[PDB]
Amino acid sequence: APGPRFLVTAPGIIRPGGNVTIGVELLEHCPSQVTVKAELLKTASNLTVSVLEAEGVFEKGSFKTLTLPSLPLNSADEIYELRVTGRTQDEILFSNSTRLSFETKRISVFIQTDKALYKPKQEVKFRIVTLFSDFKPYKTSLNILIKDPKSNLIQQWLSQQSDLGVISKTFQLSSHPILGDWSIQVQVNDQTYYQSFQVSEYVLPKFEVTLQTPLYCSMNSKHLNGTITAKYTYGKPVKGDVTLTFLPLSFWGKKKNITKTFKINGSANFSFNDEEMKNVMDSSSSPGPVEILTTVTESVTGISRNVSTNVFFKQHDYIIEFFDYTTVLKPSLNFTATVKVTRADGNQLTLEERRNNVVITVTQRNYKMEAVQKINYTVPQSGTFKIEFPILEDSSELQLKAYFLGSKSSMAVHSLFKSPSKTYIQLKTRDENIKVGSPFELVVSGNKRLKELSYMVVSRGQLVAVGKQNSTMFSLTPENSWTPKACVIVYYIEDDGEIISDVLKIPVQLVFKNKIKLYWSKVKAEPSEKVSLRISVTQPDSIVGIVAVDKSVNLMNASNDITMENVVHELELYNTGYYLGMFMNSFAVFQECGLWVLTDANLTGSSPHVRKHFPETWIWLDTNMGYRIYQEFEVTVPDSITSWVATGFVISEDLGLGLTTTPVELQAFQPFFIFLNLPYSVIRGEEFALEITIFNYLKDATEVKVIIEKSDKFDILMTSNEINATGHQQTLLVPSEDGATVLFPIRPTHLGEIPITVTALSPTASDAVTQMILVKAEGIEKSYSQSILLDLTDNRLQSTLKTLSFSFPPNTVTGSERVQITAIGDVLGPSINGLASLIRMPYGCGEQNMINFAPNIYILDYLTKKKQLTDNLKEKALSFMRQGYQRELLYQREDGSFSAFGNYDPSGSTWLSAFVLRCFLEADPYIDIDQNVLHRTYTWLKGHQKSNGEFWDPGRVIHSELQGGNKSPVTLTAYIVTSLLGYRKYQPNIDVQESIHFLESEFSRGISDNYTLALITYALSSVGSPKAKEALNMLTWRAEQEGGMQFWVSSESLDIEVAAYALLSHFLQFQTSEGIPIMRWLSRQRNSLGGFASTQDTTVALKALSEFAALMNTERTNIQVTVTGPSSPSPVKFLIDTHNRLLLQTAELAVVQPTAVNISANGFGFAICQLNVVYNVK
Ligand SMILES: *[C@@H]1O[C@H](CO)[C@@H](O[C@@H]2O[C@H](CO)[C@@H](O)[C@H](O)[C@H]2NC(C)=O)[C@H](O)[C@H]1NC(C)=O
Ligand SMILES: *[C@@H]1O[C@H](CO)[C@@H](O[C@@H]2O[C@H](CO)[C@@H](O)[C@H](O)[C@H]2NC(C)=O)[C@H](O)[C@H]1NC(C)=O
Ligand SMILES: *[C@@H]1O[C@H](CO)[C@@H](O[C@@H]2O[C@H](CO)[C@@H](O)[C@H](O)[C@H]2NC(C)=O)[C@H](O)[C@H]1NC(C)=O
Ligand SMILES: *[C@@H]1O[C@H](CO)[C@@H](O[C@@H]2O[C@H](CO)[C@@H](O)[C@H](O)[C@H]2NC(C)=O)[C@H](O)[C@H]1NC(C)=O
Ligand SMILES: *[C@@H]1O[C@H](CO)[C@@H](O)[C@H](O)[C@H]1NC(C)=O
Ligand SMILES: *[C@@H]1O[C@H](CO)[C@@H](O)[C@H](O)[C@H]1NC(C)=O
Ligand SMILES: *[C@@H]1O[C@H](CO)[C@@H](O)[C@H](O)[C@H]1NC(C)=O
Ligand SMILES: *[C@@H]1O[C@H](CO)[C@@H](O)[C@H](O)[C@H]1NC(C)=O
Ligand SMILES: *[C@@H]1O[C@H](CO)[C@@H](O)[C@H](O)[C@H]1NC(C)=O
Ligand SMILES: *[C@@H]1O[C@H](CO)[C@@H](O)[C@H](O)[C@H]1NC(C)=O
Ligand SMILES: *[C@@H]1O[C@H](CO)[C@@H](O)[C@H](O)[C@H]1NC(C)=O
Repeated sequence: APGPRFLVTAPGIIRPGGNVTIGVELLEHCPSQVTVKAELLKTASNLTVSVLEAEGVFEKGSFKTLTLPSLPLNSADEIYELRVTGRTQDEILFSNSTRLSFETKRISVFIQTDKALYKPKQEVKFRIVTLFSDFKPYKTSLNILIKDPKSNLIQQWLSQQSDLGVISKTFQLSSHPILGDWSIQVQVNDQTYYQSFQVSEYVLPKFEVTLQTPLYCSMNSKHLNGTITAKYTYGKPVKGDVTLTFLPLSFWGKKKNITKTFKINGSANFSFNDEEMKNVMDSSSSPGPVEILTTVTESVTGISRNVSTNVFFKQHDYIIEFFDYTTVLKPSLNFTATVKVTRADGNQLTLEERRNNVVITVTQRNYKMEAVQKINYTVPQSGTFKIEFPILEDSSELQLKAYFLGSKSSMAVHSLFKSPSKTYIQLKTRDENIKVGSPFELVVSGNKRLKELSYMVVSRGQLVAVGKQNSTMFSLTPENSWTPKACVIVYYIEDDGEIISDVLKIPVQLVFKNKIKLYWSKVKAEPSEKVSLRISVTQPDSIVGIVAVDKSVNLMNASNDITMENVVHELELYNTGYYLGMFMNSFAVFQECGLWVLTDANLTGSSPHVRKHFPETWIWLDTNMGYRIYQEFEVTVPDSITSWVATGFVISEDLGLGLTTTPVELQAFQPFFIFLNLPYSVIRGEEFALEITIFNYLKDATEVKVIIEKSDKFDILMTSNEINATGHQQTLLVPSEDGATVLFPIRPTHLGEIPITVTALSPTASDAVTQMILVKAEGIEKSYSQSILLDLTDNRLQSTLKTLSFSFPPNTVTGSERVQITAIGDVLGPSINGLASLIRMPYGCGEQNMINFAPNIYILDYLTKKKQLTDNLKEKALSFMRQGYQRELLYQREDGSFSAFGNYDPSGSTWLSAFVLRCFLEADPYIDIDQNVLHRTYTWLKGHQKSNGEFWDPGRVIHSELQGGNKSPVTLTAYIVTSLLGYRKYQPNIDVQESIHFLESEFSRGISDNYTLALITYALSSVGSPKAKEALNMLTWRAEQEGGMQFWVSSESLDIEVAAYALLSHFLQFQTSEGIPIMRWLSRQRNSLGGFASTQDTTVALKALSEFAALMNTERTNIQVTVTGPSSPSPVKFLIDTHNRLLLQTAELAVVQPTAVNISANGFGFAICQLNVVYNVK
């Protein structure tokens, strides 16, 4: 019985925590019972170890799954092989294997902060939510790390435990923190996940602008219309002015723009006629998009808010758009498509235009004979209509062209399925919206009589369903693992053994089995009124996280909450990319979502309430329900006149994660209130005009007396009638449903936060508000920072005492002085995750071989000296060194010189041979380097030395940035001396004394250039010359120092070169404590771009960073730092061990003139203490 026997489909990817499910189908020509064993093998260091395995017995004519056990989540990117072996009772039947791609995303995490914009002296409250792939809660140990934009580790929590996946943590910011995008990192299992939140100086806006405009606009349209809605947070309309800039984005023309300035009361309509886009199509061939910018200024405060939208311009009045069409042509089957014909402005299509028929031209070409057919179709009321036309059997390319009233659309389908029997099937879906649990219908059509169909459903690179359907139409029920995109592959085998298949990719909308509903007790409430928030969940023993914030937090255009969009983005992150194969007849159709097939089937009169409490985050609740499905939490409404927006999430062990469908709003509003137009920061002594806006929303115009309370922290400039208080009260008239503004000149006289109490009294109502102004100090801000390294790596000494002093300038503004002291146990280095991307194959020419070779050596030396090198990366690294060493040894000539092309170039380069000697000398503890090659390079470099010691280059260097290091011969001598000066390991008799005398003479005449000076300093520090100290001192004199920063800026990569060379000069002269600002400059010049830029400064920078780590390579740290002195009445103690070695611990000291501290370190290791002084001058 010849024919097909088996068909085994296994996915080509593997993720940790996901079961590798394969599908086995046994056919008519196979025996009764076939035992299928699937093995997973890990290939490390040319050892293949069977990690996971499973076995099963399958019967003839049955389609079942063989499921492997789950991979552990601790695994990494190793070589994985899947081997499938199907056996009979006395003989094997198939035995094959493949490679598997690895995906690093194993679990889901959500970092929810209460807001994304934070003021200084605030508190960040956040939750870490750890879930599985099927959104069940995950219990694990993890680390939380909060860092500044300068990437110093400021806060950390080590080995926290998650109670049902939710971790609630808080973090108090400093008084003056580093402004910018702070980062929260979670190191769960072996993966780091990031979440950025901004810390800046901002004032919360009290209203929002929405701009309702059509997305498209026709050129033949007479008017472009739109609506502007400026609305307060508490729901009242905004009375103000609008400036409207209609600006074409044509870069060919000028900045011509229509401007329209008018008035707005809540909502306002605008329209532009053709005399307002007459400058627009003058400026624009095809027209580009235009920008409509709205600036609304509130007429009582002057606070302006601007929004912008983009409008695309279409040349025709109607747009004809297509969907629901197969991307692969199927011969002898009906092509179906759905057409939306809509107007440009988005309005409904009129009954007059419905009489015009859409002319659709089909063009089937055998790519060269073509068949062209024009069909007329009617248009419905909604404008969405389906077309269906047959396809001829020889058609290879289909061209569709639709015309309607001059509007044209066209596309072409070129992908043709080829079959020897010319038998094809088509799988189509009828439901536009597919959800989880709702069954959806599938229709299978074919040009011939169909056999028993077999369907396989694959989602997230995992085969999640199998089965056999005999009917040509069947219903399938999606599950939670099908999200977001599912492959339904429907196939059957003909009598000659040919597989006939179709693959349908469908988006599956995720529904949640767990539901959480939030209800306020009231829709509208007053401030300081007790309301109740009711939480209703689906299941008991659930943990509920509730956030309820100000609406202006949502109006800050930044949010870090857990919503449906983040869940959809994480589900799209679960989806992966796929690769290609050899495409026998349908294996591309199989591999459309990553499937690898094994088969043989192809062969042959009261005081007002004083409003003081103004928070931005009202409710930050983290509770456990226990036995309750609903709970009522009683809260007090704060004093902010706004709307409070509440959302939340629920986590249960049975159902998983659940989210609120809509945010629920509570309106905190009173009809008579006070608004203070305040900036964030005022300087002390400056007279600023406080703007008090009395908002009256009653039905009558009221005479309001505004009374500001006296304080000793500020002065009111204008006087009052009485002598008890100056500027005590003012009188004004506020209209009904409007606001009025009164100015008060205020001169603050004290630093810090100052309270202002404003009381508005009317015969109808009253209000009182107490608000904080942050008053800073006048003058110009200056910063000083001094760093001291305390070294305890030697076990002879145990206590080290150092002194740090600073004297203030005499023109310092009093009260502006701030003294901080930070202690760290280790420096911030390059991150290992990006540096693993910096290791590569040595390829190309010899200079390209060095470009792909040398940073691998210096990165391997750096993580060898930092003790963070994994074994697989190590074996890959030394494999790269061996192959790069062989590729560089291909380019060695007969005289020992090296070049880019080897023997093809006429003369070799001295600089490239020096680079060869330096890289091969560094690589010699790691790989085996032949000493005759190194001796030949010594003799060829020594043969190019003159009598004075000056060296000369007869060769050529192709690359610019390799030759960009200063072609003057003094740099050549210094580079060849610092490359030849590592050669003392083998023999120590190197006579470069004439060259050292030449470099000392070149230093003695006086150097203007700067890289050259750093190279002379490194050479003289390496030989231990007496002129090295003067050169390093004058190079430190040439350095720019600011903010604990020492660097060199060239007036014309080279800055990193001079910083690393002077750093190695400081290390070789035992001035380790002075290299710390340069080391911080090296730490800061690599944060935004991963590793180090280019290669030539990358090598020297990682050499200096590994040379620091080799000097302080003690893995045990137990350092106690005690800070005493006149500036500290209590001794400040920092404890540094191996866990908090990266923690930048900080402490604040009193202001004593002059500021002097004594820092005593006791223990073992090394520590760095930095004294920072911030002062304002006049
Ligand atoms: C866009 O706004 C303009 C505002 O002028 C509208 O033009 C007016 O339309 C009404 C109703 O047809 C006429 O009675 C007026 O005489 C028109 N005013 C003019 C031309 O200045 C226009 O209809 C609006 N278009 C849309 C699509 O809403
Ligand atoms: C719209 O165009 C006008 C010019 O027709 C711009 O007005 C000038 O703008 C510049 C830059 O702000 C000012 O320096 C001039 O004093 C303005 N003069 C006039 C005559 O208005 C206007 O700024 C444009 N609007 C936008 C937002 O692009
Ligand atoms: C070598 O680097 C130093 C920086 O340390 C350069 O000196 C700076 O020159 C600029 C531009 O005129 C000044 O604004 C700085 O004040 C200087 N800083 C210091 C620390 O002196 C110097 O110019 C560089 N040399 C060359 C040849 O580029
Ligand atoms: C801080 O360090 C200084 C310098 O070590 C200490 O200086 C003292 O100076 C007086 C001068 O008469 C000597 O008599 C002391 O013996 C010194 N003490 C030493 C050397 O430790 C100073 O006392 C230290 N104390 C504080 C808290 O500032
Ligand atoms: C893997 O199989 C086990 C065994 O039943 C099951 O509990 C687990 O949920 C499966 N995991 C996935 C991701 O399907
Ligand atoms: C299994 O491996 C062999 C050896 O390369 C190969 O010839 C064959 O095509 C593979 N597949 C099957 C189904 O035997
Ligand atoms: C703006 O146009 C809409 C659409 O007809 C209309 O309902 C609304 O009243 C208009 N607003 C103003 C202020 O004219
Ligand atoms: C609004 O205007 C200010 C001041 O020019 C500008 O800083 C801000 O970016 C603008 N915002 C928008 C959304 O255009
Ligand atoms: C294609 O559509 C026409 C018109 O409804 C119908 O007669 C024909 O049977 C269809 N063919 C297939 C294969 O569905
Ligand atoms: C479509 O309408 C045009 C114009 O009336 C006519 O010339 C053409 O023959 C029509 N085509 C069909 C298929 O009815
Ligand atoms: C599938 O349906 C056909 C048509 O009725 C029938 O002949 C065949 O036996 C069915 N196969 C199975 C396995 O039910």
